[PDB]
Amino acid sequence: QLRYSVVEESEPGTLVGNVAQDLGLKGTDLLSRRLRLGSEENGRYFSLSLVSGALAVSQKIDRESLCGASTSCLLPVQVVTEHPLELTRVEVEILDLNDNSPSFATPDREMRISESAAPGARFPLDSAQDPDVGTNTVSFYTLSPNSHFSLHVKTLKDGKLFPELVLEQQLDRETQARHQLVLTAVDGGTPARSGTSLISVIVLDVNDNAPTFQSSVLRVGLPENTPPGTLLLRLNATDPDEGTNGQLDYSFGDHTSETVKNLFGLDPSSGAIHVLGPVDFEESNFYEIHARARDQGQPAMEGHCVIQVDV
Ligand SMILES: *[C@@H]1O[C@H](CO[C@@H]2O[C@@H](C)[C@@H](O)[C@@H](O)[C@@H]2O)[C@@H](O)[C@H](O)[C@H]1NC(C)=O
Ligand SMILES: *[C@H]1O[C@H](CO)[C@@H](O)[C@H](O)[C@@H]1O
Ligand SMILES: *[C@H]1O[C@H](CO)[C@@H](O)[C@H](O)[C@@H]1O
Ligand SMILES: [Ca+2]
Ligand SMILES: [Ca+2]
Ligand SMILES: [Ca+2]
Ligand SMILES: [Ca+2]
Ligand SMILES: [Ca+2]
Ligand SMILES: [Ca+2]
Repeated sequence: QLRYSVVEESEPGTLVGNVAQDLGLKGTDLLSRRLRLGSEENGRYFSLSLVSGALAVSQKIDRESLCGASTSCLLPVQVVTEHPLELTRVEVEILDLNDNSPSFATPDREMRISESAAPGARFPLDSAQDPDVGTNTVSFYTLSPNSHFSLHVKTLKDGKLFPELVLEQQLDRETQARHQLVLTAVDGGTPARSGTSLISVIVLDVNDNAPTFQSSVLRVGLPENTPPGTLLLRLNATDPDEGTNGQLDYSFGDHTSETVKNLFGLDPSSGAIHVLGPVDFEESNFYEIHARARDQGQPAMEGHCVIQVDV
């Protein structure tokens, strides 16, 4: 019947269409036939003038509030003229404006990812929203430049987008236990509007390290008259892992000779090796002690140090 177009968020007084002209009403016709909007509801957003006969915007119109996520916003108004009483249907289309920015449910997102996460692992992300319609809604996502993750966007169901993290390289807590990424959602307007979500990846610890002694092989010498209680050497094994995965226990090799165990005694905690028995040149000119640094993680890791004792 009567179709006009008006831009969303237009200021009150904005022209929409000439009702009087498109109906054949000129001058006194507007009064004699009583030009009029249908009900009080029709005049909420519009006003029909008795002077110009033009349909204008009464109150600022928000397209998102009226039609929401509808494809086309068609606002029906009722124009009444008397003698003869004839009613005219007028459909005013509310053109969408790109005045809404992509929104996330939460400004920040935390992810607890294990250090043993294999490449190809997919981690879902919160989807953004843009109440605008057409190209003005969410178009694509971007992920801040990193060295471990990749961004993949899957469009499911009705064409809405669901972003997810794709692990490219294996994480390592020993290098950095945290990664901060910025998920940015962008719409397809000109100019484009965006919104962000701060993703902080927490790398959980995994026992992926074995204890390592300061030296692979140590050679020391003690006099023939070394008294009982004398410290030979204090072992030093390091483990970069967190918590119990980093704590270690010292011990001899499982097949260490009984002679060595009767002569020497190590403190499993401090790693201090003491000579406790007698030694001469005749018994043996040398002893080869096998040290071991057992981890406390599951599974347990271990390092090894061979100590050569000359006398
Ligand atoms: C124990 O060793 C710490 C680390 O030493 C380094 O790492 C080991 C695995 C070897 O490769 C060694 O050659 C390196 O220098 C030292 O930082 C630390 O001071 C040592 N002592 C104690 C009491 O921790
Ligand atoms: C999100 O991205 C848009 C362009 O895509 C920027 O204009 C905005 O400032 C924000 O960085
Ligand atoms: C997304 O990220 C931007 C920049 O990282 C922040 O400024 C914003 O508040 C949101 O957290
Ligand atoms: Ca709006
Ligand atoms: Ca809009
Ligand atoms: Ca938008
Ligand atoms: Ca690692
Ligand atoms: Ca680790
Ligand atoms: Ca370890």
